[PDB]
Amino acid sequence: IATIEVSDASFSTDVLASNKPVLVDFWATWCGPCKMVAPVLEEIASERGDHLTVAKLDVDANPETAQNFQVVSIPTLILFKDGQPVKRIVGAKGKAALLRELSDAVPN
Repeated sequence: IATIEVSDASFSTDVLASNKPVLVDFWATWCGPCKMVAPVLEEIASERGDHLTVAKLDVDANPETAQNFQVVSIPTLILFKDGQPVKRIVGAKGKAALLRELSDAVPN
C-alpha cells in the first residue's frame, strides 16, 4: 500500500468519498521540506494501510483544492474523515512525531 495521487478533478471521489480516513499531503515539486516528508508518508501509508489512505495533492497543478482548504504553506497535511477536514499538520517531521501529532491521545 502506497500513497495515491489526487487532483481537483478526483478530490471528491478519492478523498471526500473515501471509506477510510485520508491524510492529504499538500506539496509542490520545487519544495525542499516537501521532499523530506514524502518518505515518512510512504512509510505510514504502508504500515497503516488497512486503516488510512495517504493522498498527495500537488498544489501547483491543483490550486483550486489548495485554495478551498486554506492551504498556503507547504508541506501541509490535512486529515479527512467522512468528507470533513478534522486536523492539520504543518511541516516536515519524523514518523513518531507525526503519528503522535495526528493522534488525539496523549501518553500517560
